[PDB]
Amino acid sequence: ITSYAVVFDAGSTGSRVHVYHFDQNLDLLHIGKDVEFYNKIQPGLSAYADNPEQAAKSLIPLLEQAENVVPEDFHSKTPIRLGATAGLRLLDGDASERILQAVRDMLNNKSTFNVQPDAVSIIDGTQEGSYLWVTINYVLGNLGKRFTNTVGVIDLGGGSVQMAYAVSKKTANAPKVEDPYIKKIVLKGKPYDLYVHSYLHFGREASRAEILKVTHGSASPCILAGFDGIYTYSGEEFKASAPTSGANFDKCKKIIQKALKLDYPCPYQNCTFGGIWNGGGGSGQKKLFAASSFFYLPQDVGMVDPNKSNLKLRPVDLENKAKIVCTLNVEDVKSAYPLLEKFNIVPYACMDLIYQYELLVDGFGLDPLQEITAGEKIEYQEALVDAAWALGNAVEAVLLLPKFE
Repeated sequence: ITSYAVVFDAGSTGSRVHVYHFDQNLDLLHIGKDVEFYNKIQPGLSAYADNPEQAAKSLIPLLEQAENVVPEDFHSKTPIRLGATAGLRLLDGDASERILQAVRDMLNNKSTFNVQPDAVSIIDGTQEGSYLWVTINYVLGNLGKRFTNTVGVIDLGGGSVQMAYAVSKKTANAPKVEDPYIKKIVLKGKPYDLYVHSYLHFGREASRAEILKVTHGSASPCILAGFDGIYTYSGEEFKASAPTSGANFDKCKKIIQKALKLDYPCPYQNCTFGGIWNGGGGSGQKKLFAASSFFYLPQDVGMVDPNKSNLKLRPVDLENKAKIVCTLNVEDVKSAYPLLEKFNIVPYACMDLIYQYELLVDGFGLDPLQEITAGEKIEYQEALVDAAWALGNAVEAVLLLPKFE
């Protein structure tokens, strides 16, 4: 009548386990007082790059907990899965493939759960965006509805940004091309054609390096007064110093437009930036959930009500915020916004706000008055679910079971 599913998320600093229990209608059942069992260990698999067998061993305590959570009669038919992050790739040689294989071996040797051939993998950009689309539209109860009533998702990660939303069977006329542009997925028996794209270099951290490259060795009006230093990304140094008059919303906005490559010639019917096909827009993209750094930034500059994990905002709200912050210096911003000081990113306050505004409006063609939801978590019943890939991955796994088909 019910099913469990176990999903590990192996991140750069830690590993996490998620256990879910789905009832016969594919609604989550509570486990204790939450809608999942969740626990984390540290460090991550990459701390063990030189010793694959130990990277797998790191996970065993999490595994044993998930084995205790799932009642023994359900173990054989419970799918277990691990998805590793961005950075694991950033390991030397085939350190990363050796780690993934040591994990498969450990799961097959030490777990009683159902290990499928595709159980352990790296979740690339478009896969992540597709899974988040499932996480979010599962939570909101949209799976099985016509694409036009689903919610598109945008995820501003560290290195990349993803956009994913559902389109018509016609639109899916999609150019040939690199990550393909359409991901076909059936959920609750309904086929969706999902437009998906991941933009390398345009995540929150990576974007600062694109921006500071435009001004090469010179001062940048995207940097606040009172900072005169260096930004390092992927081992490259980028001079980050304010001009003598400090940050300037206007000039920084122009630099950002340049950095986005808004003027890159469009080989398709329409484009966002960098020559990327926009997927055609339409109903599937009319309501939106923006995750990760689209929430962290508002959170850090006092836009989110205390102890909330999402908010409603219009892109103009980011622009209005930058208009003020871009007149402030580092001491002002540090004192106003301690979270930015925690994350060592005070100097970039003005840049990060213009970037998000420009990315949403000039880049993705959102109306600057259209409300969207930004969040790190989404409401499900009384609880909060991570606005990330794990749940959507579990949902997909379970929908493959002959019981739930």
